[PDB]
This record gives sequence, C-alpha cells and structure tokens, in this order.
Amino acid sequence: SKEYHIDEEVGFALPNPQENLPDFYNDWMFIAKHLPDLIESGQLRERVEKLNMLSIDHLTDHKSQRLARLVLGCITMAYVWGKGHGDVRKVLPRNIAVPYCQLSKKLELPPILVYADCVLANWKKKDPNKPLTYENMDVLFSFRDGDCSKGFFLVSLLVEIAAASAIKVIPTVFKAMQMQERDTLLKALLEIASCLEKALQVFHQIHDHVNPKAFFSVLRIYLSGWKGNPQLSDGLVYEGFWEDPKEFAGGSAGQSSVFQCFDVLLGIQQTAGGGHAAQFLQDMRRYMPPAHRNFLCSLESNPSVREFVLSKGDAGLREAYDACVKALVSLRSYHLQIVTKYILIPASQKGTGGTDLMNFLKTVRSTTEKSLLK
Amino acid sequence: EYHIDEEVGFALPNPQENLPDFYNDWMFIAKHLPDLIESGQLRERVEKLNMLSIDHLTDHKSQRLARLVLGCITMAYVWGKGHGDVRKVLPRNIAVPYCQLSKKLELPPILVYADCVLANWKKKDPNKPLTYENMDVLFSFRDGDCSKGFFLVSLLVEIAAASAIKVIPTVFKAMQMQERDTLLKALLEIASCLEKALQVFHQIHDHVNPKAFFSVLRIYLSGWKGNPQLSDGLVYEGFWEDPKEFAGGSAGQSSVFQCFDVLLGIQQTAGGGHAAQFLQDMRRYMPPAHRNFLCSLESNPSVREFVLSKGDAGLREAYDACVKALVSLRSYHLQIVTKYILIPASQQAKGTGGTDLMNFLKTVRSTTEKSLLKE
Ligand code: HEM
Ligand code: HEM
Ligand SMILES: O=C1C[C@H](c2c[nH]c3ccc(F)cc23)C(=O)N1
Ligand SMILES: O=C1C[C@H](c2c[nH]c3ccc(F)cc23)C(=O)N1
Repeated sequence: SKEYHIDEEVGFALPNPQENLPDFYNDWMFIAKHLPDLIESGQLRERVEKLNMLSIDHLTDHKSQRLARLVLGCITMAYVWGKGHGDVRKVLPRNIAVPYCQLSKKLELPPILVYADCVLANWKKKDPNKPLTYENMDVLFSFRDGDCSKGFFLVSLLVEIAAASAIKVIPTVFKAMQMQERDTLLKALLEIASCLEKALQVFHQIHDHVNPKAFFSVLRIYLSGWKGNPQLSDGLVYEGFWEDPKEFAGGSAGQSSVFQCFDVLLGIQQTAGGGHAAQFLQDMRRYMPPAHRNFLCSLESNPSVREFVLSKGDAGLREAYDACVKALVSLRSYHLQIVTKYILIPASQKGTGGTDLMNFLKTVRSTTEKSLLK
Repeated sequence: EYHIDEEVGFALPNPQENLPDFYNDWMFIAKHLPDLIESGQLRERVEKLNMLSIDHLTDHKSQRLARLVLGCITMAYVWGKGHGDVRKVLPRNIAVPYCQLSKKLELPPILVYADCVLANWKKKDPNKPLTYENMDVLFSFRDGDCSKGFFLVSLLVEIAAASAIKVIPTVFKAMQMQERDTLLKALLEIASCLEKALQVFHQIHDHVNPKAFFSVLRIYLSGWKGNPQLSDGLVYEGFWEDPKEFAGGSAGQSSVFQCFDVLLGIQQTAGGGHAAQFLQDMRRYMPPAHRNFLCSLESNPSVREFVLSKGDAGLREAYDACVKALVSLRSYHLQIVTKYILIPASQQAKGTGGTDLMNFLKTVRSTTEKSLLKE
C-alpha cells in the first residue's frame, strides 16, 4: 500500500532506511554518531550550543527527512537528559530547535523522538543478501555504551516485521465482508490469528538481547519526554520557534500502529470511553507518521468485522474471530510479564510513555479479553 | 456512508418522536421532566422503573430517540432541581439499558450535542419548510429553561451549514482535476453558506434569555469530568464498578466547525494545548460516522497548501472569504458569551463543556484569524 506507506515485508517500518545524510549535515551526523562519547565526556551540550543553524532545504527525499528527524531527535534527548542522572536542560538552543521544529511540521510529527524515528527508521541489514533476522541486523544510533538500544529497538522492529504478514491480509477481510464471501473471510481470519501467534515467539527475544538493569536505569531515561514529567514541569522551550514551553510525551510502542490496527480491525474499542488508557492510545496517533494515522482512520471508517461475525449464527466464523482476539490477549499477557521483569523488579532495587504503566496495560488487556465472543 | 444529509447535514433527518409502547415508562418521565423535578417526584419515579431490555429498539432512529430519552432522564436524576443536591449513583434499571444503547451507538453514556440538538427536533407540518415556526424540540428540563430556543437555534445553524458541507467533494475533486475555476467557485459558495449561518445565529436573542440559560439550562447540560460536584465521576450501577468521567454537552461536539477547520487547514486539533486537546476529545462524543468524516478530511490533500502554492490572488481571496466567515462567526459568538454567561455570572464560571471558557474561545478565534492569507 503506497498510499498508506505500508510495506509488503516490513509493514509500518520504513523499508531500507537511509544511513547517510547530505555532506551539508556532517555536523549534525558527527554529534548523533558520537553520543556515547560526547555524553560521557560532558562535551555534548557544548557541541550542540556551538552548532550553526542549518537549513532543512537540502533534505529532498522522505528517507533523508526521516533520517535527519532521527539524528536531531537523538541529539535533543541527549541534550535535555545529559548523562541521565537528573541534571536537565529546560531550554533547547535555536540552532538545533529551529530546524528540528521546521522538519517536524514538514513531516507532521511533534518535535520529540518518536517510535517512528528510533525504531521504524533506526535500522539496517548487515548483509542485504541475507534475511531479516537479529544476527543480520543493526541500529543506526544509540545513546550510551551498555544501554542495550540495539536489542531493544531491534526486538520492537522484529515484532513490527512479524505483524506485516497479518497487515497484508486486512484488505482480504474487508473485501470478503462486502462481497459476502464467508469462506474467504474465515480463511483470512485464521491467517491473521496464525500470524499473531507467530509474533509471540518474536517477543521472547527481548530476554536474550536486553538486560533489565540497562533498560530501566539508562535506556528508559533517554526515551522519556516532557509531558506530566516533574523534571520538566511545564515542558521544553524550543528557542527561535515558540516563546512558550511545549509538553510532548516520550517514545513508547503505544505509538506503534500494529496493535492499534488489530484493535480497530477486530472491533476492540480501545479508544472508547473516557478512561486514561483510551485517552493515551488516541493521543499517541498524533505521534505516528501522518500516512499511518490515516490508515488507522480508514480502518475505523470500514464496517465492523466483530458485528458482521456476530450478525451470523456461524460457529466456524466465531471460532476464527476468537482465535485472532485470543492471540492479542496472549501477546498482551506475555508483554505484562516483560514489564514486570524490566520495570517493576528493577524499580524495587514510570515507563517511557508516561502512563500509569500496570493499570494502563491491564485495562488495555482486559478490554481485549472482553471482545471474546465465547 | 458518513450519515450526512443533503438538507440537514450532520443533523438526524426526521427523528423518531415515539418509542414502541414497551418503553412508555421511560417516555412518561422524559416527557414530564419539568413537572417531576419541580414536585420532587423525579428521582422516585426513576427508582421505581423496571429494567427494560434494549432489544425492542430495532432501527437507528428508535435507538437515537431512546438515547435522548435516557440522556435527559440521567441529567435530571444527577442534577435534580439544579441547586446542588446531586446524585453520584445512577440506578441499574436506567444505567444498564443506557450504557448498552450507548455502547451499541458508540457514544459515551452522557447527553451530547448529537442527542439534545441533532435528534431532539420535529417539524410541526411536514409540508412546510425548516423554519423556527414550523419546528419544535422533543424534550426539555424545566419550565422556562428556553431549551426549545437554545436547541433549535443550534440546529438551524447546523442546517444552514449543510449547504456548505455538500460542496466539500467539489473542492477535493477540483484540486485533483487541477480545475482552478471550479475550485474558486466552490470556495465562494462555502463562504456564502457560512455567511448565511451567521444570520441564523442572530435568532438566539428572540428565543433565549440570559437568566434562563445561565442559571437553569447551563446546569442540566453540565457533566461529570473535572467537576467538583462529582469529583470522581458517575457510578453506572450494574454496568461498571468504578465511577466514570464524561464532559458535559457543547457545540465543541458539533462536527460543523470542526470540519471547516480541517477543510481550510486551520490547525485547531494540532498540538498539546488545552483548546486542541478539548476539540480532539469531543470527536469521541460525536456519532462514529461523523468522527470518521472529520478523520477522512484530514487524510485528503491540503486546500490551504494548494491555494498557497499557485500565486493566484483570485484563489487566495476565495480561500480567505471562507476563513473570514469563520472569524465572523467566532467574533459574534464572543458577544453571545458576554450576554449569556459573563453578564449573568457577574450579577451573583464555566459553560456546559467544561473548558476554561474565555481563553479557550479566544485561542480558537485567534487560530482562525491567523489563518487569513491577507489581513
Ligand atoms: C524492554 C521491554 C519492554 C518494556 C519494559 C515495555 C514497557 C511498556 C510500557 C511501560 C508500556 C506502557 C506505555 C508507557 O507508559 O510507556 C508499554 C506499552 C506497549 N508496549 Fe511495551 N515494553 C517492552 C517491549 C515491547 C515490545 C518489544 C513491543 C513490540 C513492538 C511492545 C509493544 C507495546 C505496545 C503495543 C504497547 C501499548 C499497550 C498495548 O497496546 O497493549 N513493547 N510497553
Ligand atoms: C446561548 C448561546 C450560547 C452560549 C452561551 C454559548 C457558549 C459556549 C461556550 C461557553 C463554549 C465553550 C465550550 C464549553 O466550555 O462549553 C462554546 C463553544 C462553541 N460554541 Fe457556543 N454558545 C452558544 C450558542 C452557540 C450556537 C448557537 C452555536 C452554533 C451551532 C455555537 C457554536 C459553538 C462552537 C462551534 C463552539 C466550539 C468552539 C469553536 O469552534 O469556536 N454556540 N459556546
Ligand atoms: O517504557 C516503555 C518501553 C516500551 C517500548 C517498546 N518499544 C519502544 C520503542 C521506543 C520507545 F521509546 C519505547 C518503547 C514502551 O512503550 N514504554
Ligand atoms: O455552555 C455552552 C453552551 C454552548 C452550546 C451551544 N449549543 C449547544 C448544544 C448543547 C449543549 F450542551 C451546549 C451547547 C456550548 O458549547 N457551551
């Protein structure tokens, strides 16, 4: 789907992301590529302040604007959070802020690092002639040595890639409903269920490549934002763009379009009600690439798959729909065990998005389980 | 597919006036809200109701009427006489069928604009046109609350806007087909329809008085979200266990102004500000098909950007006439807000929707005025 920017094999992930920016931005690229060293040495904040306000006009293609976004995004996190020990910058300099906020308005994304930057556009394959496995992949940017950003960003991307198998069959579901093709629909539903069951084994890889201490005490600090954050009470000031401090949420997979589009497809109203969970997931759509929030829109505008399956007294169609729902609760249940190991236990010795964490995740999982027909 | 009517726009065409005889007990209370409240009989009559199933509400129109009936009863039950003696728990016999019908229609279990304006009307004579004299509301809260005047004038503005909404596809097609002259003619036609909506808004003064709005109607239209009177929200007994929060009714829930702001690229919902957050949140208080419509206009190429890139004074002037008609509507609205809210409040504060009134309204008007290409 070139209209919604959905790839056949990588789904919502930006296929083959650009590694190098035009030579005119070698100054931005030097900093971004040297964050572990410039942060640890205390040279980072001074290298950002010494920068000259570069124009965003030399970024022509979409892949170059997305890489620049990832570059300026990682530098903004590093600048604001420093060494990640509580000494924060409340103001972002104009020579970095002005081109960052301009590029953000151009790509319709807020001026903060989002999941679409650090995960969907933060990757490469080692050997282009080899498959999309963890051993054949790497990330473009990290924050600090030992932060486990490779394992963390890649495991997220791999889940995203595993979801692409199910994403491509969505139009088969909608065409079968209108054309009233029950057998085609049942087959499409079983196929979605199959794919979501396979994505659960991809989640298992987090244990192998991410250590709980490094995620909690380091990576989570850098991915955090300035909305409801006591550290930056009124938000961040983007010098030369807005005279007032703007609040933006930190990165999260709540910004992933995958789980949101399966909730929409299956008629799981996660966005329904006035709860905090429904509120966050709705707000995170404005942190997604515009083409992806437009895709979510278009899926919502279609007639309900849940209502169609219910309007028929067909046990076979009901079992296939439930197989898709059961696969989602199983993903969300395993995910709760991850958050216990990576956030709750290390905290005993808040996440990157800023939610109530456990209550938020339990409310979203509870809603999914309640969609079960049997 | 977007439940947009050619003549009434976002309003529900010819709403149902009566429910099947099975719900007569709901209808009696809803139809006699002024009398039952005044006599202190409302809360008792509600508590004596049997729990009725929603299965006898078959068609969309009968489901929309039932939502209006249960929504009015709920506001009456929670607010009572309108002086502070509040109810924090809504009985199961009403709360259960109300949330079921609400879940089915994808609307929160609180009276919204789509109920009390869009589905709360009729024509006296079906052969005569849609004029105030040929129309009436179906439900009221109190004797002298001016609810007929209030709801009907909002509806009449909503209907005046219907004429501009039907030319939206012409605008997008003209852009796609690169038909400069068609686009210009379509933009001037939207502007003309928006200018006529302002003349309809003037009728407010003859059918609504400030004391009745501020001290009565405003009380019943209010909700339980950030409200000190129901700090935790409302308990929907037998449906949810915890109290839930929902904002009160407002024309922030109207899809009219929201769709013209999206059409013209007036970034009202963009950013994390109070005004933007409120207008985005009110989309989940709109019927699903109307929230889908807004969302789908956002996915279309920018009318603003198309106009800005052509170096065509004629096109810019037609675009600016559309923006100007919205600033004119919002500037008139600030005078209505002084007459119906600021003056009565000083003779003794929020509106029904719960925003920080003056800031919110000035931020929305400012964002519209700043969209003008030329002053
Ligand atoms: C180190 C491992 C992980 C931890 C500690 C973790 C933590 C969290 C937390 C705290 C939230 C709540 C939002 C917030 O306030 O930040 C969340 C939401 C979410 N996470 Fe994870 N997560 C991890 C890995 C993953 C992976 C690998 C994916 C796969 C793409 C993922 C997908 C999601 C989704 C979709 C949500 C939104 C809630 C839902 O739809 O159920 N997470 N995660
Ligand atoms: C007695 C008459 C009226 C009063 C006192 C009044 C008051 C208000 C207030 C207080 C708000 C802010 C939202 C809130 O906190 O509640 C508001 C918003 C709004 N009102 Fe009015 N209003 C009145 C009549 C109308 C009418 C007839 C229309 C036309 C349909 C209208 C259209 C709007 C719109 C579109 C908004 C959203 C803000 C915007 O887009 O500018 N209002 N109104
Ligand atoms: O605390 C967390 C981690 C988790 C998450 C999973 N994949 C991510 C990619 C980027 C990012 F900033 C956060 C995440 C989340 O949603 N909250
Ligand atoms: O306080 C107010 C009144 C005004 C308004 C205009 N038409 C309405 C229809 C229903 C409703 F509950 C409120 C309104 C608004 O947006 N805030």
